[PDB]
Amino acid sequence: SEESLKHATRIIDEVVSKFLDDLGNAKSHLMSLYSACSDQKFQSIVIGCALEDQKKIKRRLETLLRNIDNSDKAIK
Amino acid sequence: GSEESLKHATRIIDEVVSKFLDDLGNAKSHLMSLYSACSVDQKFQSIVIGCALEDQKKIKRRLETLLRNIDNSDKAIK
Repeated sequence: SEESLKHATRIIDEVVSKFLDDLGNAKSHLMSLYSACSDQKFQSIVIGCALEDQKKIKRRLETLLRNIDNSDKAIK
Repeated sequence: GSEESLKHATRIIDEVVSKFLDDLGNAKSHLMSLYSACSVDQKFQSIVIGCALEDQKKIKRRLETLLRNIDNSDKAIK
């Protein structure tokens, strides 16, 4: 029993840690795109956009980062 | 050009978000799989069977809590 507990916990801990890793990549991927405004192929696409649309893009990235921060926060 | 650049830049963000939602979906299906092994995955179900009955409930409960939390991670993405 004592050993089984730690085993089941390990199996669950892996699924969660993996999810948190994926949550971490999307977050850094989102940050790299953001700094590409405020990563390399995105930056080059951003300049071809009109300033108004560059404002929207940045804003969207900001909002997304807040959203994914709440996603991380959801995992207690 | 500008509205075309919009579309290009917009779908690159969409793909990053989309890959995250798929990753979230995979965590959810994997937790659901382990949970219905309590409520199938033999390897996990066997490990739990060996758990003290009380410990079993704790495990099942963590799974329920994680599946609830993950649903909140999901809804957080607008």
